[PDB]
Amino acid sequence: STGSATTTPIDSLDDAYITPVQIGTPAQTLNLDFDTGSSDLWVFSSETTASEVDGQTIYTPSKSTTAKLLSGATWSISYGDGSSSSGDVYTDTVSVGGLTVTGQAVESAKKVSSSFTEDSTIDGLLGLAFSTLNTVSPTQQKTFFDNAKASLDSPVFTADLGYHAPGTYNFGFIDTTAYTGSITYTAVSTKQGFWEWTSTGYAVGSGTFKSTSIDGIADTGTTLLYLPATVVSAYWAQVSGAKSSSSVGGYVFPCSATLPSFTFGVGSARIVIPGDYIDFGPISTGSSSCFGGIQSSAGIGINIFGDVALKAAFVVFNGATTPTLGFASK
Ligand SMILES: N=C(N)SCc1ccc(Cl)cc1
Repeated sequence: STGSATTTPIDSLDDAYITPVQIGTPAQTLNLDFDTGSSDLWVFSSETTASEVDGQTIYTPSKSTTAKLLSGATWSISYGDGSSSSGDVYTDTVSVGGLTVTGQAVESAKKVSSSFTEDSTIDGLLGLAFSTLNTVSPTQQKTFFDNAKASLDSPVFTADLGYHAPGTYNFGFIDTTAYTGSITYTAVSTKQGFWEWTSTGYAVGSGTFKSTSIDGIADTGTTLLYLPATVVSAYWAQVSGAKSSSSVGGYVFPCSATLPSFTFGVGSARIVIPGDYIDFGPISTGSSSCFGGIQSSAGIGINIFGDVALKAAFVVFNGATTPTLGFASK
């Protein structure tokens, strides 16, 4: 089997991407944030505290003839921004782009934090990291990909995120028309539960490439590119007027600037992030100070190749017995 679904930015800044997902019988379609940095599939639901729902589409398990309460199971998760959610668990039929999994754990939110409430466009998350990170207790549950894998034509999924435009998540096949040149594959460590890999270096604009190992995660659920302070300082030093602002919480730059590109290495290959991809717009409405899309990972504890980086590539998440990651230009 295979599946193919369009993913769409939630706003004009590409702050996140949503992908329609069919849950239950008859289908209830929710728009979920596909997140290769976590491993829970959770949804706003009929059980979510009413004051914490503001415009989201909810899953109502009582209206699904295939829903079954997973007795005794609960879940609770936090995210990199400090947002969180928790609840109980059903199993139900879940389909993404024509690919169906029966008995998928669907984690129903009883509580969500304010940042989820405030985002009317995201009805929940669909985790695509390794199932070892799944938070269901007392019996850990498998991700959608992990459940689908044995049925797939090939044990892979691909992320093809758009810049200010829709893109695609494919399951079970590599669309050879979706990228240019060749796909360069690189080793993955699953030891921390993430798609963790090592970039071979970077360049700023038309500058020379610096060969240096940068260990980080391929994370579709993170908006920006978080890299070591040395690398980030080198980037922003090429933008007149750019500075790190403690009050704003990162690097900002004059909105009148033309940003340089940023290149990262994947083995001997190079992915070029155009400068425009690094502009996240005014820090507040009407401001001439703009927020940068490359930020320091110091204090996070890990480097994160988020959407800013991933959207510049066609990315293969290879879930073979020994997982790997593939990157191609597009
Ligand atoms: N994508 C997610 N759900 S969390 C990404 C993340 C952020 C920080 C650290 Cl330390 C690890 C992972």
